[PDB]
Amino acid sequence: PTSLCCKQCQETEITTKNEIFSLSHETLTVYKACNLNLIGRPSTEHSWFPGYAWTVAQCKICASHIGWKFTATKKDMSPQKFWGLTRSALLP
Amino acid sequence: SPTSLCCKQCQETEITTKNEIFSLSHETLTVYKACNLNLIGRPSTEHSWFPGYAWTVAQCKICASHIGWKFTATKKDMSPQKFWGLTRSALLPTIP
Amino acid sequence: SPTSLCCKQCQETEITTKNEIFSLSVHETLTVYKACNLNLIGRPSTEHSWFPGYAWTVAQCKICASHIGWKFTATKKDMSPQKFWGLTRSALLPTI
Ligand SMILES: Cn1c(=O)n([C@H]2CCC(=O)NC2=O)c2ccccc21
Ligand SMILES: Cn1c(=O)n([C@H]2CCC(=O)NC2=O)c2ccccc21
Ligand SMILES: Cn1c(=O)n([C@H]2CCC(=O)NC2=O)c2ccccc21
Ligand SMILES: [Zn+2]
Ligand SMILES: [Zn+2]
Ligand SMILES: [Zn+2]
Repeated sequence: PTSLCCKQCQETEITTKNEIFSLSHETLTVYKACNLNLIGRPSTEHSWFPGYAWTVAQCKICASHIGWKFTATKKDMSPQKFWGLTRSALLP
Repeated sequence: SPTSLCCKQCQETEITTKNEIFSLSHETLTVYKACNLNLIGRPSTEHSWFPGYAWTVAQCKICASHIGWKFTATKKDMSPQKFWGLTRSALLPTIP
Repeated sequence: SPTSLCCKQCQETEITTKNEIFSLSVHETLTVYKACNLNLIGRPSTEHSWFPGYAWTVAQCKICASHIGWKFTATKKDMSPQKFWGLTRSALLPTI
């Protein structure tokens, strides 16, 4: 079970286990994701990953809030972006 | 394990790996990342299979075989902003 | 399975995973599409680039400043990938 799908609509892939990495466990961090819509503008308010801003990411099919796009605030950081996804919002 | 997906024509050139496959919501494999491809021309939305993306022809850098297309998002709110759609028959699963 | 590739010096800091490895064309340098926990030092240079058409930028562990390798950035838009990491294999430790 490599595919990680939206738990709400069940059929929509958001990421795969192949994309998981460890920046430092409610929040999965992946390099890549799909089938997400970004809501609003980035914010640093209470960012869990200092030096990154977050943007709400919802399932493009059912609007379930799956997590956030994290965007680097400085060009010297790696990666420049990633996804922090709520593990309970994904199947498996 | 045949993890490496190589250009079937020149055989030696890796284009992607099974690690990069994803499922966008089928003759065409979609991967987040690929290598050893040259882009031909400028992006086009004409008859795009993935609405909201433009396509650019992608050929093997070694033998110029047409492997597939780079897909590039037309809007900032889409994820991913880019991916590759590769013709499955243009690739050889290689254990290396 | 040791999927995680960590900085050998500070041991606990993940830099990449085996999932991100690809083959551009050697023994010494691992090429991966994605990495984390690296700081870029200075500006890109093509001087003695091992990967013709790419510039290199020194990449050091953000925790202990160990020189792990380089960010490679494409000098032409038609190349794929547009960036990757070339990491000295001996600077990394396979971990969980
Ligand atoms: C409800 N809620 C939430 O889940 N966050 C996440 C957003 C992502 C992150 O990095 N850190 C947070 O605390 C909020 C941040 C500010 C205000 C309200 C917030
Ligand atoms: C020969 N040919 C082709 O293969 N396509 C692909 C390009 C990729 C895609 O998304 N959709 C297509 O129909 C064409 C699109 C327009 C005109 C001619 C085309
Ligand atoms: C000490 N040193 C080094 O390791 N390199 C690498 C940088 C990465 C690459 O592609 N090629 C190299 O020769 C140098 C390149 C120029 C001058 C001094 C260099
Ligand atoms: Zn959904
Ligand atoms: Zn070829
Ligand atoms: Zn370190």
